[PDB]
Amino acid sequence: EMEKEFEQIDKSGSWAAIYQDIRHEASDFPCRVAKLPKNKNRNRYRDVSPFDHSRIKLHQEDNDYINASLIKMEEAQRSYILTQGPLPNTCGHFWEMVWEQKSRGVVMLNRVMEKGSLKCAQYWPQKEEKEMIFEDTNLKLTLISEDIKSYYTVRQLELENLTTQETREILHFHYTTWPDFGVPESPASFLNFLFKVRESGSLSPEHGPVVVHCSAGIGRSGTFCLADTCLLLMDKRKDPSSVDIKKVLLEMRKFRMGLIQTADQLRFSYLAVIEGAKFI
Repeated sequence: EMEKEFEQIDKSGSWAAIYQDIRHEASDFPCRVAKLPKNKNRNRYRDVSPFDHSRIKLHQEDNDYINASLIKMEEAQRSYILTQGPLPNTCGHFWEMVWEQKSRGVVMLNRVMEKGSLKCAQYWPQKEEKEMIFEDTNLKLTLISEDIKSYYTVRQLELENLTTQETREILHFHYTTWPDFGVPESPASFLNFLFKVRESGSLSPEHGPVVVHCSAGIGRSGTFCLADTCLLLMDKRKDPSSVDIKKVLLEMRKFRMGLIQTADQLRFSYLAVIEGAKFI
């Protein structure tokens, strides 16, 4: 298994080296649209910019820009949209994207406040009776139910396109225990959370791609997708030992920057895949 590789990297303390190597080999593509003056206020400071070739376009004539990328994993037959935590002025854009992309699930891998600082806008309603209206994109969002568990919360939301009165159910999967510094000691809670997302149907082909976000510039989202894709490929290939997390990561990195932002995150991703594969 990659477990053999894992222990060998651990032994030589070569996480930094391996991570730097991946960093160096990773794709570099233009983000010209992201860099336009008119979009300055649509980008979260210290977050990555989306590549032009894989950016998600809002269906609007005047400004189609959102900081979001489509990661399309051909062999695994999974797609994910990775995006930044919504800003005060982009929550309407965010939910417009969810509507337009026919997503069923949103996966949030950070708390609204971390390290005493705000990491994203409060972009969903916190009480059933106090819905949100995003006037710029003409959408209404209602909290339908909320189940708080020790390591994550799941919410049912209702998203209404106010133009057509069509309504959809969106599931919000909120992982609430990622530590302020470093990575989780054990991948167990993170894997359980991934399994809860899968069990919901939010990652499945009958729906648009899941929308995943965390904090600015510090990964997490990439770990979630990388883990999910590696595990799927192990189940599908004739030779599961052939699945190389480093190769899967480099393929995903063709679609967005800043998946895996530290050696520790790389290590944690291997740990989640090893433990998850044992479970599956």
